Amino acid sequence: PVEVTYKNMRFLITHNPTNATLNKFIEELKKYGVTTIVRVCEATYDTTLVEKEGIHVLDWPFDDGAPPSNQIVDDWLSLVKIKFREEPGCCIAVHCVAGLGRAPVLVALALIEGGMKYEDAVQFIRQKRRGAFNSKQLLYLEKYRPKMRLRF
Amino acid sequence: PVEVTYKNMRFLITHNPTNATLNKFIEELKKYGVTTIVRVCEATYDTTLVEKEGIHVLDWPFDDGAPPSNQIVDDWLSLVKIKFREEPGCCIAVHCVAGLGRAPVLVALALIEGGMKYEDAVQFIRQKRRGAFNSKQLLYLEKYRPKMRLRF
Repeated sequence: PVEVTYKNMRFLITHNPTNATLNKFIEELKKYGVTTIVRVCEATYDTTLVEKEGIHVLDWPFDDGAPPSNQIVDDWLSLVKIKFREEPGCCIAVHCVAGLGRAPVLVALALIEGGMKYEDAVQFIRQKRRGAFNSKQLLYLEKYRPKMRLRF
Repeated sequence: PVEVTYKNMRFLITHNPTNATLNKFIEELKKYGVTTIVRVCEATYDTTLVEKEGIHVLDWPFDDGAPPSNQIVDDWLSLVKIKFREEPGCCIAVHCVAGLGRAPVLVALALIEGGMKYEDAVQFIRQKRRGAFNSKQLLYLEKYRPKMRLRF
């Protein structure tokens, strides 16, 4: 459970909960004040229970070692533009399945789009994950050209 | 003759010289300390005379109301990355023909690539030109996604 924050954004990168640890997972997400959870991997748990706690779940999966399309980058980036202005001091959670995987990839994106050079972003995240990002993914982030349309 | 500077960059936006005002044009460019002149429009003057004063002339023309390709954006952007580090406090000149035209477009690019939002850049330039940029061009700058690979 790595937490990273920059400017007015604050993300939580967690592990896919088990069908049996789902009640605590909530209890925790609630603690960190997360109001949204984006699953960039396979979905393996009934969310009706999570949604009932006011924590909407988004499913924008994208193949590992494969850049998260363009539709996802847009929606995600836009989700960040709104959510944090919309609900001050809240947290957005992102998770995969085998553990982190590519979650970091979208948070890196928010950071870069947030005016951070890609390396700056990658380093800022490894500060908390250390094993985050693999060679294929680093390449992605390197060639990424930010829209730079997030005001602060 | 509009001069604009940001960080360690300093550009001069001039009018295409006449075959008869070429000697003074030089005398002036020399004053502003320009070491390069990029012609984004038609070429209408023998440069052998300019080159003899150590002022190399580049011809990267690009159609008006049409984005300056990608090869030009790259070379220009790269010319900026080098020249100013290469020769501290120097000036880069850019000109069209009927007057300004799209010169401003590349300087805007250097500014944005220099960490300025497009509007910030456009405003910063209008401060000195006021009539710079037309509707088609503004659109260009708006959709431009900077590489953000210029260190300062």
